[PDB]
Amino acid sequence: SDNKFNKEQQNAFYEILHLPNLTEEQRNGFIQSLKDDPSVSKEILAEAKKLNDAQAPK
Repeated sequence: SDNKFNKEQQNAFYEILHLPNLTEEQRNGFIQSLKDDPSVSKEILAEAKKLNDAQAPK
């Protein structure tokens, strides 16, 4: 039963929340996977960034 983040986790979690073209479903798909493997936070960010870029204008 956790109360608090970790220093790389909070960075990725804020950053994935900050993306506007991301869905209330998609967001959880990177965040949940971040709780699972925080060592790859950089690469989970790269997916959320890419999917926001897919759901942007042309």
